[PDB]
Amino acid sequence: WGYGKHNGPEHWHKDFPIAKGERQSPVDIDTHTAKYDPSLKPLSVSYDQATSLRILNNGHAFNVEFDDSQDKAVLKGGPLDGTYRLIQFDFHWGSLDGQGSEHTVDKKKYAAELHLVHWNTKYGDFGKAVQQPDGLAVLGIFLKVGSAKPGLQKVVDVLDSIKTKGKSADFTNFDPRGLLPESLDYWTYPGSLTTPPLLECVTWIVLKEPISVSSEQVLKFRKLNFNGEGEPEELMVDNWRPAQPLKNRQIKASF
Ligand SMILES: [Zn+2]
Repeated sequence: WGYGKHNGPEHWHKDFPIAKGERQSPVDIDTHTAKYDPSLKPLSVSYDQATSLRILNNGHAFNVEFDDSQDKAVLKGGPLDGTYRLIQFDFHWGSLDGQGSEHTVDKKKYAAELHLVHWNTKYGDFGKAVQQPDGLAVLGIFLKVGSAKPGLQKVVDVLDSIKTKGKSADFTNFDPRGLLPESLDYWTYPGSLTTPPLLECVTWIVLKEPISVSSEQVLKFRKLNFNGEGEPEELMVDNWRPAQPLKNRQIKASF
């Protein structure tokens, strides 16, 4: 599976039938339709004690992994019950600035989309959590092109080291707090992973307020390769999945 003409999103349902399931992601967030729910609590992001280990090019994107053996980087509050631990953060981007985000707002597509993945500690490991309906929590942050994101630069400079599929690099002392917007106002709804196996185990929390990145930051993302080293070069662009039918589900807003 991939993002090309022959193995793209429109073909995933042949290997992964859940692809056409009842609670697929991403979705188009309709702001006039999203319901303001007063019973939603503020988000609780505790990331001061986070411990990054590495960055890798898994052939469909780049992931920064964290030590999730203890409650070091955690998410709680919001629509969530219990503590969810930070395991990884990844991005989805386009060939152009006009596309890249997975989630959309009023049909508006952003330059890229950052996902912070967390798993419910009640289930013991990441692999058990993806077998559950309340198994994961993904924080979605929209990136727009304007000014540079200081906090983003350490990631930017290491992409050269992981250009191709299978590459990884030591990535310690990275502080995720540098990627967060000023506001934690959000939208929430029940969905799934945006890549195979599209397990319908996620509680989405999409931040209203996007982060701005400079043109040159996003440019380095586009220099990544889908392919493995020693193979024809396929730029890693448009690694995003198109909006899926809402189908009954309701999107709640914390504002
Ligand atoms: Zn993602």
